[PDB]
Amino acid sequence: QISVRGLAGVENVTELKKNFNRHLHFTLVKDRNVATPRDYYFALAHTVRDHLVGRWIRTQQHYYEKDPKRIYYLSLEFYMGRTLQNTMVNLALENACDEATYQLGLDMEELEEIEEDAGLGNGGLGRLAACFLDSMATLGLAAYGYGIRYEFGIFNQKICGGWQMEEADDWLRYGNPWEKARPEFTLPVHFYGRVEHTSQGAKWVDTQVVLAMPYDTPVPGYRNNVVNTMRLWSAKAPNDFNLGYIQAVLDRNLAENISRVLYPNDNFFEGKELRLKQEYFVVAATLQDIIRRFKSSTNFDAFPDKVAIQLNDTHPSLAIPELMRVLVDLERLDWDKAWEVTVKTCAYTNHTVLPEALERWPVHLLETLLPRHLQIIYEINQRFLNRVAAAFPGDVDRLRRMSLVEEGAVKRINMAHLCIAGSHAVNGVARIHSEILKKTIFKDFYELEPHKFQNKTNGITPRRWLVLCNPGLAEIIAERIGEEYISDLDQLRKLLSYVDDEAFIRDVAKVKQENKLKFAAYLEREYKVHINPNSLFDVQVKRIHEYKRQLLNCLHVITLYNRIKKEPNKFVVPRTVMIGGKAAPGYHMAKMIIKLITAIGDVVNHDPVVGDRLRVIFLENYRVSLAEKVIPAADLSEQISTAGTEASGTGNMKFMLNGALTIGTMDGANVEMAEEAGEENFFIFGMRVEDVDRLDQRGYNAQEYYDRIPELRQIIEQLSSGFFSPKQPDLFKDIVNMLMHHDRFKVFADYEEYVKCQERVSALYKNPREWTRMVIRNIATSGKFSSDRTIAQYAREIWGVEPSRQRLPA
Amino acid sequence: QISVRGLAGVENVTELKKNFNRHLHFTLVKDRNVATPRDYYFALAHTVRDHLVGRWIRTQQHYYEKDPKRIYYLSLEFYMGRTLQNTMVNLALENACDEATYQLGLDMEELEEIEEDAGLGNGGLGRLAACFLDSMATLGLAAYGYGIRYEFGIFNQKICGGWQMEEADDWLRYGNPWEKARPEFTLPVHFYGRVEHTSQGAKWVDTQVVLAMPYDTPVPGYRNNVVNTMRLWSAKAPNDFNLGYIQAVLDRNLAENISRVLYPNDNFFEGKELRLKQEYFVVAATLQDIIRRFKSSTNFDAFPDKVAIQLNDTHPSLAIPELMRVLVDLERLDWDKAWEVTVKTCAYTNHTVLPEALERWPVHLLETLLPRHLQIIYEINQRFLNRVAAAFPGDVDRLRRMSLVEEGAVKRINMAHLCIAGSHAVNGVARIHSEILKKTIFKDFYELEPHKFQNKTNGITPRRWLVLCNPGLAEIIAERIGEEYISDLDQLRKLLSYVDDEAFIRDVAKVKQENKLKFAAYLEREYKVHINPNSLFDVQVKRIHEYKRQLLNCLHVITLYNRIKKEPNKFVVPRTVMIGGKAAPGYHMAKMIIKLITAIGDVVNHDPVVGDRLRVIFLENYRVSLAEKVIPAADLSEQISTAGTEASGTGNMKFMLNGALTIGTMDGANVEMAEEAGEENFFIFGMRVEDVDRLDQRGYNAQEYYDRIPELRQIIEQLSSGFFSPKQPDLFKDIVNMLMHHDRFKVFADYEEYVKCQERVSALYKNPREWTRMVIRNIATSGKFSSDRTIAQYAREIWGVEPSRQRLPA
Ligand SMILES: N[C@@H]1[C@@H](O)[C@H](O)[C@@H](CO)O[C@H]1c1nc(-c2ccc3ccccc3c2)c[nH]1
Ligand SMILES: N[C@@H]1[C@@H](O)[C@H](O)[C@@H](CO)O[C@H]1c1nc(-c2ccc3ccccc3c2)c[nH]1
Ligand SMILES: N[C@@H]1[C@@H](O)[C@H](O)[C@@H](CO)O[C@H]1c1nc(-c2ccc3ccccc3c2)c[nH]1
Ligand SMILES: N[C@@H]1[C@@H](O)[C@H](O)[C@@H](CO)O[C@H]1c1nc(-c2ccc3ccccc3c2)c[nH]1
Ligand SMILES: *Cc1c(COP(=O)(O)O)cnc(C)c1O
Ligand SMILES: *Cc1c(COP(=O)(O)O)cnc(C)c1O
Repeated sequence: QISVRGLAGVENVTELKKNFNRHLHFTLVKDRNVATPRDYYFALAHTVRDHLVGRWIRTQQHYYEKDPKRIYYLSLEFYMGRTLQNTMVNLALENACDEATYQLGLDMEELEEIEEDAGLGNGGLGRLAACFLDSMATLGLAAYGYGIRYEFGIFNQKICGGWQMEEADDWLRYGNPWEKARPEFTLPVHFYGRVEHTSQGAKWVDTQVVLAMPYDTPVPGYRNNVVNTMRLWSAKAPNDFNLGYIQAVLDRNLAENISRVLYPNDNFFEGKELRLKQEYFVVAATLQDIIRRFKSSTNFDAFPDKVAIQLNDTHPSLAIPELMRVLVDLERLDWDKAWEVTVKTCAYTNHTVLPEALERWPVHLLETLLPRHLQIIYEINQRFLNRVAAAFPGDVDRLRRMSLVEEGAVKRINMAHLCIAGSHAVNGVARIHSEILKKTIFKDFYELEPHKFQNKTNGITPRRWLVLCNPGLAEIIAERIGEEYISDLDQLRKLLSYVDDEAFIRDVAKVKQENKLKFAAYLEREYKVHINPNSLFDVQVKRIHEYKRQLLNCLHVITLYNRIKKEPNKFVVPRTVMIGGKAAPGYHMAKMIIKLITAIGDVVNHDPVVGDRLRVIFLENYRVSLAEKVIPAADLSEQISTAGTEASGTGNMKFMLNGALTIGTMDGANVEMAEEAGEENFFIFGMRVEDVDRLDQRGYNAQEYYDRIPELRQIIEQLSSGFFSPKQPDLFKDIVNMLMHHDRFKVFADYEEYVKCQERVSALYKNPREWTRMVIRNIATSGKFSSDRTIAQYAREIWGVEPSRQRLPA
Repeated sequence: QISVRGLAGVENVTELKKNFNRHLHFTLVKDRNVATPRDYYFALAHTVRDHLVGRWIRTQQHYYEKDPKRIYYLSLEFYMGRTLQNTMVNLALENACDEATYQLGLDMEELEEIEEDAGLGNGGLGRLAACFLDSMATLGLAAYGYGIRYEFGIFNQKICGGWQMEEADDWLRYGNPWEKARPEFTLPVHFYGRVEHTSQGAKWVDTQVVLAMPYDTPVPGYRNNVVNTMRLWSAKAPNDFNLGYIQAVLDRNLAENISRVLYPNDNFFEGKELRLKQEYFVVAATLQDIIRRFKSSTNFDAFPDKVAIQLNDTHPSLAIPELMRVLVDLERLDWDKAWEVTVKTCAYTNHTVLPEALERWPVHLLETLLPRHLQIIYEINQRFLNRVAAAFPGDVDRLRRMSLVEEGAVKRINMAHLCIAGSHAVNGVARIHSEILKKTIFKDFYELEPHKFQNKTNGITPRRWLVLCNPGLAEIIAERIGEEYISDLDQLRKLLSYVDDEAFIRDVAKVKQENKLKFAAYLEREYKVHINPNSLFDVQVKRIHEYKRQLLNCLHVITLYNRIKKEPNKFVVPRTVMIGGKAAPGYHMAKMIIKLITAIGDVVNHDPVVGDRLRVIFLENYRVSLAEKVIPAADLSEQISTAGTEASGTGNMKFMLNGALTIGTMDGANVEMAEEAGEENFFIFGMRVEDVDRLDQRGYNAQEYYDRIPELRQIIEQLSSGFFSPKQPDLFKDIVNMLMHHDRFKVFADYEEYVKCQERVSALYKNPREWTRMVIRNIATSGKFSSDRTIAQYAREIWGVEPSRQRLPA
């Protein structure tokens, strides 16, 4: 049908049809009289998976023979989403599979909808890891992703009476056709025990053992025949575990709980023993695997020439002391040599400055669970602080600030400090964030070791986030500039020569309109909700958080409602305001925000004076598969975090690529997006980081804004008096109290500029030609935000390897 | 190589080789450079499984179209063993697969050894269910086996310091290629709650729900292209289960523990809540499946014409009140009609008379777990006792004895009484056992309803227990009488015409000798133990139990040892005494018996005066796969339970078929074996049932035997004084105390006759020609003990269906 989806040759289609019927019969044990759509999805998934196998085997053989430097990307989260379509795109099979299924009387798009998201992450951090795997494979790097195979991923969100309810995400119920269990490469992981000091070093003894069983998932590159591996560990009890009899067998669950469930907190640290077990589990199994693979090529001097370990935040930080443990206690290297190897091997990416998101583990937990690791951490600390004292003699406060060990009623280990000490490179994830790291929280470390600190601005893969989710847009671009941009996104700059081309303007607007109609129909079918597809689609999708300021969006929505009610016969640009995202189950204020959004909807959506001029929809169960539907449909992207709080953002980039304009603060990567597109093509508002600092120095007083802005005062009086909760008038008093007295994120301070900026958006939307021209200028300059660019920078500036666009033989 | 293993046609072999390589590549994702023997086993298993698929689909289609009466065999245990070889035998693929693997450079026998036993049973009862499935498929019956898919089957036994240690049987670790998950046919099962009485009947409300997810395993018939289904249920929590958040997800284990582990007690009742949950789980899921399938053909009058439910002992007895619950509470039938349907549908097989093995559930457990079922049981009881009172007016003691409810400090439900009341047929499992049921424990029930009581003597499948495990014997028989005996075992009678044939005599003895050499080599390789393969192989393999009298065997072994030490230069027929079997983990005396056996071995096997004239070996981890190796190698089968205690036995039959002679009491099926072979061709000894009763009436005094038999007194003095435990002289005092003062099984009473009978065995073994002639007379008359015979009797006399030997089209 469309060119970017590849060729549908007669031979190919015939072979796909025969293999589909083979899998239906032999693999699924069904005939066509009793097969359901789910059976047809599985038969297609098996058919496509068969095409990965030869390439996967050949890729791994090639790495064994060439012995390149291996890159190990360690993460507690990989937010993969669905695999079927991505696999077809990367192998150029989409049109052939479409034709083959069409000839069998099946709609492939319907089959695709049956697949479960692999939801093994919370949001941006996990999704970044997934985009990175795609880019590493596309760039020909010998890269492995290592994590945990959680039995339950991020919970499914249901909304009942306007409140979030959580349900277990039983994503493996029907099986996962994309993983291959490798029980033969099972490895032991140790916990508890005690340390004995002998004549020949320390020995960690009397430990409890849990087995780590790997499951491997293929990661195909874009049309290069490279297939890399994501290896996820699952916890198994040994067979003599606890071995009256029945109870001992049932108690195997205590060991196997390690891999049961993903902790569901985005950008928030909860110091629970089970989480620490998860972190050590992934690190200990992974490092044995790395060392095994290295020895199958005595001399650990070459280790950093053959291995890079990238730490995705501090969550796998125990890799540093574990590597030291293995090298010193088991391989018998002297400390200094082991440390040199460790530092040259490890690199740390920081993804946040919010203090509540930083990992600080109580010493008593480490003492009980990982006694040898605590000893090694103390030794690292003493040697590190000796260097600090020599560089800054007499600066006793600096010694306190830089210590890996934090004093207090409860002593804690600061894992970020451990990662900086033990890594040759430390990076932030957008320019402003990397600058903040050097000026504020890691200033002391930067002064000691300036060379370590880098920036690597985040990116997104244009395979999933353009070609897969928005084929109409991909195609109209391809008609003008060819297909090379899909793995060289900077070529989108060529689109600036079409900004005055009437046909291109029309086609861009047509694709957006089609995406909007398709999304409006999805809403009616799956959720019984009717929306005006001529309205401006104003979208804020991301995890629910005070710092992301969904509440600021709420204040604007109420402002618009109140203006309509005041002058009902005045024209206003119609909007559909969509907000979606999950709240962490224990985050009370985030749950109250969701309830407020639905409560605003209940009033606005049923007021006959408003009509279809304003609709407020809470998008339930926001996840990767829903992002793929809503982002191509959006007109306006809301990226409105308080300046200095969003390290990067990546949703922002997804919207830019897909033909939405952005309303945003100068925060995270929004700064760089505005620089690439031109500030004139971006709706910038609000305090900059410097303005926030100036307010903090004199003291934020929310009452001042309330006293000076009548429209704001009206909204607060409506919230307080029960206008949005008539049956429970005090329902929102915690929200009001927070905004008035302890708002860390200064919602009122950006209100006036936000409302004014939103009026400029509405003014531009009235002129569809100029709106669309601005869109073209955004899409055209989005190339910097490819994760291919990001990964090439990691490769050259951190890992010391060269990317390659060359194809392996098919 | 050998004819009974089928044809190895060039086309067939070529296709097997290509499909093997296809599975190695696409299914296992290995190439031949990194493949292990386990990978090669899996590639072969997938290759063979492919041949089952078309037949499985076509068989189930055929039952849908013809709509025959369906037979549902409900059991808590199915002791299947390995599947690969059995599948090849039943599809006539063994020689082709042998050739195909040989041409790939692989030894198929080595690959077969990699497969795990499916050990989902304890012993005889579970293995009987497995033989029955094989026979039902071979006889063309529309039969389904229903049970529980335990994650952990019967424990693996290790012997450490002569003591049994248990290890979890993690049989699913590497995957099970023979099951197909059917998550689409998942059904809810209810627990706890309470009963509300409304205008329109009782309602069971406020229940906890557990999901039952079926896994289907194919059951191929012998060369008839029939493939039946074994459906095993696995427990899953619903997704809103318990839905802080993390703990709620982890607590899903409470629901899923239902299918975690097989209770490891053979012929012993333990009244634990988890076991009751297991029993209800299997029954509730199964009955919904049965009713669904019946409705897809209002009128439950035809239910018993389309459905038979066979209860494998009382373990699935809750099927009776569950069927009543569904018909009365959900379908709204009147009680009397529902009861008529239930009785005509259900039949009960009793497998034991030992009082400790009978299920008697405390009322308080049923009250809490299954409140509606308890109400229905009380109503059944009241109506049943009303019939008793009308038939036997004034017989108040009979009312007490026959009640389903037992009075006491703790009220209990007698499940056997429930099964008799609710079934149209009740059978025992050997003639003597069925007679005992009518004269003793069910006498009252027999007097009320004589027509219900039947006998169905047990059997074994000659596919697994001759063709599979002893191909050499199968072949020499086939050379004389053809291949038809494999599904018509009565044809073995034709072998009586070869009892004087010198060539046949030689060939029978040669096969035994080859089996003995092969087993002696297995022992050296896997266990570092050397045995004389010219010695008489004296074998007792079965679960360890006081009633089975491994202790009587021990007394004979010590007797032989003491006789040798007394007259060391006298000739004795050399023996290797092998004893094997698992003890239930909580059964202290059974564990002490194992320790005694190994302790006897430690003395006997290292006494240089004994030499290789006597060896005592404890066979570790006795299971179905080990039975297949040791039984073909045995000369003497020990079947020495106290008369009246072994309901049938089936090991006895396996040994008869494989060319061992039997030393045994007149107990269970031994009686019928002796009748078929002639008493002159059997080594019968000991008390008959009547002699045991006469001893019980005057009182068993073990001291009398001790005082009168010097050889027995010497053994007891050796046990007591520490001769077999020099480091711990009192180690065996519990055994001595039991034998002298509270032996329920009268070991001393059969000692003298047992020793004398063993001397007759040794005398016959000295004359190999006459030994072998007696063997031929046993093999020749073993035909009655085919499970095909047993199943044809169930079919005609209980289920009302006709067996068929006709082939479905291939
Ligand atoms: N049998 C298991 C199932 O237990 C399950 O659905 C899953 C492993 O948990 O994958 C299945 C399985 N998958 C493969 C397989 C074969 C080829 C592959 C190629 C690419 C990616 C995955 C593959 C998995 C073999 N077995
Ligand atoms: N908020 C940033 C985004 O601004 C950023 O775009 C994204 C990818 O760099 O990483 C997100 C991020 N996520 C976390 C995060 C995720 C899970 C956690 C679990 C436990 C403790 C801390 C966690 C922090 C830290 N930073
Ligand atoms: N993928 C699962 C794995 O999760 C696992 O090894 C097992 C189900 O638990 O069987 C695998 C599986 N087996 C089949 C399959 C196909 C044809 C069959 C024919 C006969 C018997 C079993 C069959 C199983 C499909 N999937
Ligand atoms: N001992 C007999 C054998 O003599 C007989 O050959 C076999 C098959 O009929 O059934 C055995 C049998 N096994 C049980 C048994 C098995 C498991 C149990 C689990 C819980 C409670 C009672 C149980 C009884 C009862 N009877
Ligand atoms: C991209 C993405 C995120 C990150 O969005 P931000 O706006 O950067 O927080 C979160 N969740 C999902 C499902 C995503 O696809
Ligand atoms: C046949 C068999 C049994 C039953 O043997 P009995 O001697 O009848 O108790 C027990 N276990 C296994 C593994 C079997 O094959």
